[PDB]
Amino acid sequence: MAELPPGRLATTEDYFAQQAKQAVTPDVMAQLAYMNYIDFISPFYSRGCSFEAWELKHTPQRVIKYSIAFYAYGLASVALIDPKLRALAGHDLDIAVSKMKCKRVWTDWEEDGFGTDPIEKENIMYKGHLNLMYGLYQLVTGSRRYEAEHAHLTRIIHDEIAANPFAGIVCEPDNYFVQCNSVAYLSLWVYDRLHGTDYRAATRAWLDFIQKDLIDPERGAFYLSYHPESGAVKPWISAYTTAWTLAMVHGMDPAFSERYYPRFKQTFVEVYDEGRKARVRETAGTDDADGGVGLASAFTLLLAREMGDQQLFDQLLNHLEPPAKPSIVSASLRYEHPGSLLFDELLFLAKVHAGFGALLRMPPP
Amino acid sequence: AELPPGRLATTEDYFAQQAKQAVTPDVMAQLAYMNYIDFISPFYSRGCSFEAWELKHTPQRVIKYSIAFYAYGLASVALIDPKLRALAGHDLDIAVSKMKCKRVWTDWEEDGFGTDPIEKENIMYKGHLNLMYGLYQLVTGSRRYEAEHAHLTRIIHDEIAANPFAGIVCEPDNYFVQCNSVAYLSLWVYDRLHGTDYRAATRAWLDFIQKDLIDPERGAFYLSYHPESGAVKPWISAYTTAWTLAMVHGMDPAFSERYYPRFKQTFVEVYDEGRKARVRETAGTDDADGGVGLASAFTLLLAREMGDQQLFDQLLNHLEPPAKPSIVSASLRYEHPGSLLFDELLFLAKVHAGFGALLRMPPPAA
Amino acid sequence: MAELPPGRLATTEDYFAQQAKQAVTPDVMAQLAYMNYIDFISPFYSRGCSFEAWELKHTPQRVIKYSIAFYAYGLASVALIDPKLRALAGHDLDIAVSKMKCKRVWTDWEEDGFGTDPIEKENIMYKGHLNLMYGLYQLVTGSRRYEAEHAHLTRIIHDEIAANPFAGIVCEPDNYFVQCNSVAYLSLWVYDRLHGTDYRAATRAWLDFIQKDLIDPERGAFYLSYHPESGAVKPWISAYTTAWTLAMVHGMDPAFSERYYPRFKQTFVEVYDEGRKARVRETAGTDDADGGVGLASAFTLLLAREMGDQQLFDQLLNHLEPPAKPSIVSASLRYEHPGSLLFDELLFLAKVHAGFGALLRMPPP
Amino acid sequence: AELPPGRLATTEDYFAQQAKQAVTPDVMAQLAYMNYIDFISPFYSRGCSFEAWELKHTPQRVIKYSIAFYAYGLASVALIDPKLRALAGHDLDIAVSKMKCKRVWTDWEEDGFGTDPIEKENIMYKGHLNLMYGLYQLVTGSRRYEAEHAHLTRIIHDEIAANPFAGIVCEPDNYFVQCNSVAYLSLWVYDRLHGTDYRAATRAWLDFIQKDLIDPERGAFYLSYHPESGAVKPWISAYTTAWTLAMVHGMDPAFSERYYPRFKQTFVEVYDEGRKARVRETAGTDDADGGVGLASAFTLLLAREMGDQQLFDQLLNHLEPPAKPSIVSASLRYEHPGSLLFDELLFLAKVHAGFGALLRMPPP
Amino acid sequence: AELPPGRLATTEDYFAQQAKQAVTPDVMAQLAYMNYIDFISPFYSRGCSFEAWELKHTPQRVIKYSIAFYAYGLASVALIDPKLRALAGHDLDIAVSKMKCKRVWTDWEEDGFGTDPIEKENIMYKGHLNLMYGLYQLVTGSRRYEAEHAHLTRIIHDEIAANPFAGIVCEPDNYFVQCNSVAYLSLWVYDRLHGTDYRAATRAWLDFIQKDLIDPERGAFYLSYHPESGAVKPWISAYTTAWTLAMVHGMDPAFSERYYPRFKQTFVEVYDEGRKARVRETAGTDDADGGVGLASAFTLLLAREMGDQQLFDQLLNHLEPPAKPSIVSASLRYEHPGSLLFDELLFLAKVHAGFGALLRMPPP
Repeated sequence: MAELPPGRLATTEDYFAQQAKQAVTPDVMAQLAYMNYIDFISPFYSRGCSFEAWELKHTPQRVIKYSIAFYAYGLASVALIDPKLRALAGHDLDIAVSKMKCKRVWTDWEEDGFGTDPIEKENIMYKGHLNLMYGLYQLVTGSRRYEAEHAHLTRIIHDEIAANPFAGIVCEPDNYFVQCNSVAYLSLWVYDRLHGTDYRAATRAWLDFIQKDLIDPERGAFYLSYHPESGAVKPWISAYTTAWTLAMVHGMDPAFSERYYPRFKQTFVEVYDEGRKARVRETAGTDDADGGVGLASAFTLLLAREMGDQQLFDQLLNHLEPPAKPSIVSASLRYEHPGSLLFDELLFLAKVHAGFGALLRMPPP
Repeated sequence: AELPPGRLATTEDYFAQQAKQAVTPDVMAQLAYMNYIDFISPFYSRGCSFEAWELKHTPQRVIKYSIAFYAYGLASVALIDPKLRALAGHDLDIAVSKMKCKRVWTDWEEDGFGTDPIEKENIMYKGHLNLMYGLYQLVTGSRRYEAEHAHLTRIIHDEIAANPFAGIVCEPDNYFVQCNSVAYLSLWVYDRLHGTDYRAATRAWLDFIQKDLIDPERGAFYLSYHPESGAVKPWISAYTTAWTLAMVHGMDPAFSERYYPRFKQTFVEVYDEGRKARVRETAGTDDADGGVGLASAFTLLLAREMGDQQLFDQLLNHLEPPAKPSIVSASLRYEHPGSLLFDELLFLAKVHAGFGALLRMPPPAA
Repeated sequence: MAELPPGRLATTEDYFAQQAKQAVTPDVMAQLAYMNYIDFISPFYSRGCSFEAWELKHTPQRVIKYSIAFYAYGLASVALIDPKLRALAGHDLDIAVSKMKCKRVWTDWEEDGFGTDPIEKENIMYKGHLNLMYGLYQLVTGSRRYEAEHAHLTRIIHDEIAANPFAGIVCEPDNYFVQCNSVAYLSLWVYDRLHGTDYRAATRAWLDFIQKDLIDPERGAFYLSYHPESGAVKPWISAYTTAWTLAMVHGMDPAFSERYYPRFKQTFVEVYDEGRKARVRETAGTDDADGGVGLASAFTLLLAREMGDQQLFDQLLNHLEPPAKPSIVSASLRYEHPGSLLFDELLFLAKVHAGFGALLRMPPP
Repeated sequence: AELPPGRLATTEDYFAQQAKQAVTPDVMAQLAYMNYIDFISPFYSRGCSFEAWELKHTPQRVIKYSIAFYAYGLASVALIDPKLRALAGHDLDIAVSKMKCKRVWTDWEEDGFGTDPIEKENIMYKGHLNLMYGLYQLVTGSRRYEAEHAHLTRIIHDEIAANPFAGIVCEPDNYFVQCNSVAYLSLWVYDRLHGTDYRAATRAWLDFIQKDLIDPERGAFYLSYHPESGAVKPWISAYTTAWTLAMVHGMDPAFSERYYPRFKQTFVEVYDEGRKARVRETAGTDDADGGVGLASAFTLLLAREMGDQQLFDQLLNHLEPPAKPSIVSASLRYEHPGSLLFDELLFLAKVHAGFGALLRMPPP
Repeated sequence: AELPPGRLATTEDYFAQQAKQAVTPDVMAQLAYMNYIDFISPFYSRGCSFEAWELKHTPQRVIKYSIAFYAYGLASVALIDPKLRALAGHDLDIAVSKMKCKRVWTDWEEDGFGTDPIEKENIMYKGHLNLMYGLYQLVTGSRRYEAEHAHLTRIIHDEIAANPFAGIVCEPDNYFVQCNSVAYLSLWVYDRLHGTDYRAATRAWLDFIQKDLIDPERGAFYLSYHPESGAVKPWISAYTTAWTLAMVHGMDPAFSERYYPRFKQTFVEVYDEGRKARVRETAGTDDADGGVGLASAFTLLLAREMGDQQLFDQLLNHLEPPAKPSIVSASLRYEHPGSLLFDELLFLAKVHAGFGALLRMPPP
């Protein structure tokens, strides 16, 4: 739409036209100012192991790795939208990779008793994001700064997939999550684009595996998790799990996500306020929106963008953004009432997202 | 059945779960609380993370009992719905892993009783762990913990055999009948899995606890026994008795059937025109749920174990409505839990198939 | 007594008749339930170095040793009142002795810089109580569990008395308190009753010494303290000091305490409310009750019991107990407004106290 | 000549201090705050005691800037009143001592950048320290710190000469023109004391910062430069520009005179019938004093440096009255400081004799 | 003599204590506060326990001054009532023991000045300790601390003799006349006990402090002197002057008699129809008791030392009533202490026999 809805900073048409116009909207620029502007307390102020920005937002330790990654994913799309901001996006992605390696980000791995080395085995929730971030950094910048580490981590991931009886890698020992795997497989596509390798060949077996006990094909929704030791699949379907997984799979096998997307919307998406708004139920057998981790609507905003669904994108942003009370003060964006974890991260990402397939094809600098 | 005010499901519905091979929607919503949300759900991972217990303000000393009572409920879920048996098995694997984390047993070292929580005494911890090793193996058929199970069972057997009294202490010189009842039940479960006769020690135990440790006329156990002095604390305890009679009912049904009616006459107050009941913790008071505040919750478990639907209904009418349950996004929460171990013990009482039925759990499907 | 005064749990007559009836009053039983009943948080739950019960009452670290001792003194009288509770009293005294040895109880000695070993020398405020507790444990139980430690500590006390130029032992270096010595000398009488020794022979020289510069004979009151290095006697008389000292001396030399008791009462005791109540001034030259450490009235309740003064006992308990708002919930005693440190301890002790002389003569089990 | 509402002294009185060879009574009361009360005054002792900064709630990262800006004010006090020169010398000795305390530079180690705060990078710290070594020696004539001054000056010179860009980074890969301006000014002060030519590197620096780091039309520097990417953050910064133009004016007056009018057009909002002014931090906003909230305070310093009495008066009318100054027992306090570094930067702006005049400070 | 409103005892009653050989009931109640309650009274034990100071919220840096001022009062109690001399002796033994506890001197190490608080400098601590060693021995006749007294006296003598200025610094490069006055008085007390001539250094000190460190017309000392710069802080200080004149009166009575009237004209404000007085801390203010807030309390001590009953009465009428004294169970408490060291300095002023009379204390 071309009318600016109440409480919105920019029209859905304006977000979707950023790449064609080769310019980010003023509110996306103001988000980049929040990310970059103020000495010491802006999240992308320095490469150092300083986390003041996350302390001030009250980001739980366990969520910092996801905040960095989702910022990195948005920055990669900024590089594609405006050539003039590509160097800034490159710089922020360098900081994102540096910070991602700080102990504060991965310390949960050691503290839970799972090991002293966060990449050695398992922990795909951390090293999948890191591996995708190594790739996106190199696609944006053309820099080999992290290539040695990228080559190493890609091979650890490939070897661990090849050694497992199920297709993919666990997070915690004996905890398999389709959304964390989707990140790891996408990281192999990005490595292959940079290097001419075939690590992505493992994707087919993965897409076959997740379509057995891990999906409800009729509802177009993934079960919460799989636990190889017992073979248990948790018997609840998850909207945020499905929205995130379908978004990233759309970059590797578009037809897979196109098949399930309509069913996903029928299963979880509630349209309300005379068609102006939408909100997403987290699981089946409830009328409640945004239960569980409270991210169903925010990840569905990303999925709508990935699938080019302007009507659902507009409805979700009308639900999410106005109540959060955005303001631009000194050309910098802030939300008075962020409604969820990872709020400014996922709204930023959804506003700029060029598609995972378009990031794979990023032309060089 | 009529659904009483503030109740989620009828007593008829709870008692029919096993026959219908399905848990009630509120039991399913409790399993969602236990399993659903990343990082903060109690059964999210095997790791030594206790966020779920931090959020409920569980005292450190109570974490081991929370895990155990959840494990006991999960074992009945496995028996009720074969479709949830693999999930119950997975949760019990996590329960055993978490039970071994230092945060659970650290009180043993901090009180100055020793660095090894299994070596001797501390039956309050290792009794639960040993019963959980057994129930995990009954539900799953997995030998993951069998080496540790074989070891712990023999430490327990040896310590019983070496003591001049029948059983094992908690703290040095503190003997509790309820903590022993867990340890003896663990021997029955090991025997069912292995064809051994560790349970043969049970007769001598039942004889011992019926001397100075029970008031047979009131059907009630004294608080504790202290071998050094031979002192028995002169107060009878309802929560002690309800828990002990529930677990003994699985080993010697006649023992618990003998005392159950006297127990109810001694402690149970029926009120609100017969619709409700609440349990006095000791003699010589009108006050309900004194002491640790668990008399009513453990009596709800005993009522379920004894198949007493009328008392079960009365106790749940007392316990659940004021705690203000709600189901949000298919997950159960209580706004005002009335006691420690509240969601744990209401979960357990709602699903409990009987300790004898858990002993006889048929093996899993392939 | 016969009439139950307002806010009282039991008549004075009922407290004084406990031994004759061979039963504690229901409120004494409810105090024993507070002491024994609830898992982990009751003070006599376990032998371990756990002090939850004292944390919950906000007992200052320095006072924990006195709380344990005064509970132990009450438990010894319970053993004498009801043979059926003697085993329970024995068990609680075993716990009292175990806890008394925990570093949390004596840590003040090291932290003040006075030494790493709390029994080696001085510190009679700690080791006097411990030595009396060793003895009372053995009188109640017949157990030799602590006899090796009892034999050792008794000899350290005897040797330190014999080596000092003044009769007795200091607390802090150069701080002499008659009340702390009275505990040490009583411990020697208890050791002698158990062992047939004559350590108590040192008592006569002590009673001679304290009647010189340490007492005001006209007022029947002890000065606060004596300081051997300077020879200074603090020029203030102390009611709590005197009440405690006269109570324990009455068990060793009844005539000494009988001589001073009437003058003590004239000096410090204020009868009020038409003869129904009494409250005790802590020092001379004031109208104010219960100044200083605020224990004058509570220790005088103990002295009244020791001296068999039912009228003063009744008046003091009418002053102390009603405002503290006792209630019995689930057969366990609690005070909403304890008026002082060591409140439930000293009210328990005064209610059961059979006399220090009667504890010395406790028949075996 | 007329004292504006809520002001302690006229703009005329501040500008006349050096001619009259006396600080205004409120500047004297600021020096009393800095020196008077046992233990809690910021210049009480050389020791690594930071009570004064704890009481003002100074963030750890800002203590180094508070010390430096106090030191810069003390150097002008020395030039204004010969009778206070010995006191200014003493305070500058304490400023240098405290600047070396771990509490001041600990951020360098804790961020993971290294154990030695002088060795390389970190120009935000060692540029201020090097300028403070110089100003101490100019005021006092003392060689107390000369060995350290000679060493630090050579580290700075060598690091400039080794870099492919003109200057030195703060954090690794973070280049700030304002932090460099301090380092280069420190080389001019070392040269004045020693007859050396370290300042020769300034020309190449002024050429470099006029390429990608400035918008010449708006007279405004970009936030920062990042050598690894070559990225320049695409936002202009008023506090960055005001501080940089103030210090550059002492090295190349023409540079700052060229950009100053464009700077004012870009950022300065005159209000209240011409009586007041407040400074926007960046482009595309109406909001004053965004970001670190120091645009107006640094512009007060720039106005003083450029001899702009009208803008100085307007900014002080905006900054000082709402902060509610009072003098109690001849000591200045602000009830409502409007920013970090508030009493520091108002002190400095009130006394500032010009960076060029500090370079030419005659001996005692 | 009429008892003024809110007062515990008349000025006549305080001044008559020595003649009557009895402390007033309120001084006895202060001694009860100091000695009575187990564990929490300041003079309960020799141990390194500071509960009494925790309960009064005494800042760590002030504990050494609280102990010393209590000790100075206790020495006068010994002189007033022979019956309390042994109690005063006992309290002074505790004062010396506590003064040596790390909690009292830890600021020296934590500021980075050294691990040994007596070795050099730090006259603010070791001056008080040395005077306390002497007063303990005068009151008691005990040699308990003489070995340490002989040692510390020689460290002080040697450090004076090695310095180019007359006296010893506190913090490195911080010279305070009030802290020196304590050190020099300690040498007079050592000489009285031992027949030595350490006090011979006093004349050169009195000559030195009368140059740049005093305004002789106003009878007021400057805040501090800083040997490295030679700077004298340009503010005069009433509490600095009152304390220094009080202790100097014991060594050179004429010195303090010359400046006392000028001191009063400079700083003392008489108010409430002549019934009250309050002391301005510095020049160029109407505000009373600025800075550390002790001008009026130290002037109460100076009035007592100089035998000025009219000023003593006026100051105590200002200080004591608003602090709301009460005596509960024969022990003194103040609901609203108006300053640091409140009960300490009011106790000392009420008993103070004069520093000269303490020097001449006859043996037991």
